[PDB]
Amino acid sequence: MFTKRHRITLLFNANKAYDRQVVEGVGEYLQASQSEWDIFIEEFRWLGDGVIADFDDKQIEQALADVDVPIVGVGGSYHLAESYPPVHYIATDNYALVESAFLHLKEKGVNRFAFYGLPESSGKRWATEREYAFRQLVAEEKYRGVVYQGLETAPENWQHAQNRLADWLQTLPPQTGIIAVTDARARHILQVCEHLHIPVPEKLCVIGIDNEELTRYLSRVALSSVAQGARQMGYQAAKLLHRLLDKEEMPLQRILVPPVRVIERRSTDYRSLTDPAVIQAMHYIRNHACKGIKVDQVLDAVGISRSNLEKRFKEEVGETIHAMIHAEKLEKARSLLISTTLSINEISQMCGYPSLQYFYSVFKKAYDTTPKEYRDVNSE
Amino acid sequence: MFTKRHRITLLFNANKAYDRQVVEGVGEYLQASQSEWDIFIEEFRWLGDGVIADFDDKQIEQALADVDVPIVGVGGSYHLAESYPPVHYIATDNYALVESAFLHLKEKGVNRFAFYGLPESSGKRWATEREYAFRQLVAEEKYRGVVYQGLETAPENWQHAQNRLADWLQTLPPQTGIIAVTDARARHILQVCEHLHIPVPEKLCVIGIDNEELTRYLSRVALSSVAQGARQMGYQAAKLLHRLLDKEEMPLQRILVPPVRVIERRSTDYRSLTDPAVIQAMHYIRNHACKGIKVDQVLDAVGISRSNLEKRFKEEVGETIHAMIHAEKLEKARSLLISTTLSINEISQMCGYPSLQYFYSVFKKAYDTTPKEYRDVNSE
Repeated sequence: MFTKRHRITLLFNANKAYDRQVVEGVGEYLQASQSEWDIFIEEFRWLGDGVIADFDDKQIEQALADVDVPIVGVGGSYHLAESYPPVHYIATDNYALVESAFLHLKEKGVNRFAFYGLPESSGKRWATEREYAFRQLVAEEKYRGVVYQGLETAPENWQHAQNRLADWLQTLPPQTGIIAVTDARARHILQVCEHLHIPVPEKLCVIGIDNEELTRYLSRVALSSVAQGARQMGYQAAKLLHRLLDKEEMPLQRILVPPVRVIERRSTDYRSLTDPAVIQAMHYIRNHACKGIKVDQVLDAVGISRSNLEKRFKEEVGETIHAMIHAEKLEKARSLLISTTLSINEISQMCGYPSLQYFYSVFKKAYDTTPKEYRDVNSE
Repeated sequence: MFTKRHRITLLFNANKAYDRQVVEGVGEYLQASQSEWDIFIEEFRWLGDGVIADFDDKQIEQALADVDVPIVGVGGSYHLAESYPPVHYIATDNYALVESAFLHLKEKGVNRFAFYGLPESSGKRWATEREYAFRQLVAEEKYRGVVYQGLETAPENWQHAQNRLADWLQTLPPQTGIIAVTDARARHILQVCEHLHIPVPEKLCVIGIDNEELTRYLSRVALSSVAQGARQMGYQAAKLLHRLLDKEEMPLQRILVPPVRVIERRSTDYRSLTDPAVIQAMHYIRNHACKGIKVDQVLDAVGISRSNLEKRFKEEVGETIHAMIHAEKLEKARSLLISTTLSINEISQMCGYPSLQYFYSVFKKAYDTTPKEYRDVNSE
């Protein structure tokens, strides 16, 4: 009878989405097969009938290398085969990731790139493989690529890093594409740049991998990012693992999951703007948009009186004060709908808008629909 | 302008689906005002200006008692007023929760109610609270509910745990409602009930209060949960801390957050059917029928033969077996769109449809809609 219980345990964590995506994806292959699997989640650190784990962490790859029950390890690829642990390694393709955002920058505009990696002193080792991934693709362009090695995930001198890494930020040429190992590290940037008042994406561009939806939610700037194939990755692991239970003999398998898409956000909203009095001029429009902005400020904000400020912006991106105080005040509203569970009349208030109609009326004038039509529409 | 950027620190656990539900809820308020805050997610073992923390944890209190920076605790509700901690508290209203599930069962048909909850041990206070709530929700019913304190999620001797909840589980009358304090220990019910070959929701009906997105998939029996209000929790979590970074004149704050909706899945998709032969009949019809089995693989698991089992089928639904095989297997397929990261070509093959045209066919025989008109208009 259909009840061959296969008590399988999964070794991951819910901290990073990259993990929360993999296990959920196992639950994906679980429907397609309706197998009678007894799936457990026990791990800090008996075992069970079968396993699945995050082998990027050597800690679990070296201890479990004694049992032989069906184990399918997940993690990050290695262009260098011999750098692979003992077990069928179904992983994501580091290089496919880095190069994934890279093109994204070049697709929008960018011609100067820098990589914000990570100290070889952090347990993690994919950091590194994302560094060679970067190198190989940059050496084809014109402008070389600068690389930085931040601090511990969260060092003692929490504050020191905040200033040590910053120096680097000013050391790069303007309009750069700063790629970060993870959305975790690219955070450091979006926050320091917010401190050193370093317009983004105007002066520099930020971009990460993990795209984890928890962090990127909270900050002034939305962190544009790549989208690993984590779901698909943890879905493959369960299918291949099922093929290890029917006992297939197999040469250590190593398939590579291709990153999905690349969700685009503010952190990269580049528009090849090259005019100084227009640069800050813009970043400004953005920050204070839904705060109801006038001229006087706009002027000394880029640091240019009325005339000397007018004579300028008027030439480069074509869009009156009103033309841009609107779109950046609409975006701020479009964002507070699709990816931000809230209200519809509360958003018209904290976004500078008189009545509902005065909010709805101006919407259709741009999009052929309305708020309620859009709210659930492209929501996430 | 405003350059006063506070260094606000959020104290939560990125692992459980709850804390995260809140942390993002904060990043929700960071968006309504574009406040000058540097939110810092931390909580591993110096702080900052404003702080938020999971006060459901006792260690967190003795860890913060006596620091003066404004703290806003976030956690579960408490029946006893004196219960709540010395600091302000935006909390989830446990009562509202248990009660929301309650109604769902007080409506789906179930008259006899149960309750699987944590022991005393798990310092999880809210638990003792969600329990006490149950006690009050049942008293004025017909059949006294049940109060079973499990043991541990990851106990000392996991095996033995099986034993004991299998025991109590087998003590419950057919058609009981199991409201599990959490979507975490709620599964423990559905994975044991998978081993006792116990019908769900044919015999007993399960229901959790977390709406954990991780486990959702994992157990074939789509668990039905009480989607909380942890989002609206994180938004006032910040609205209060903001108002707090203004030395306002306010007494110790104690505001509860009721849950939004309750997602319905198999676990509670119970239908009044007391005819033993058709009870277990649908156990395969609703479990593995989506696979594609003979119209006889269905009359034996039940309790009888072919002519002697389908006999009282007209009693149940009104039709026979073949008059539900083309209005059920679809449902085991149509769901692979709503709560699964999958496609539609995949499912049409699984249930077996020469094309999407046929999948289109029996799609209008109950909902005049279409696969693509129901894939978007209803997804999520």
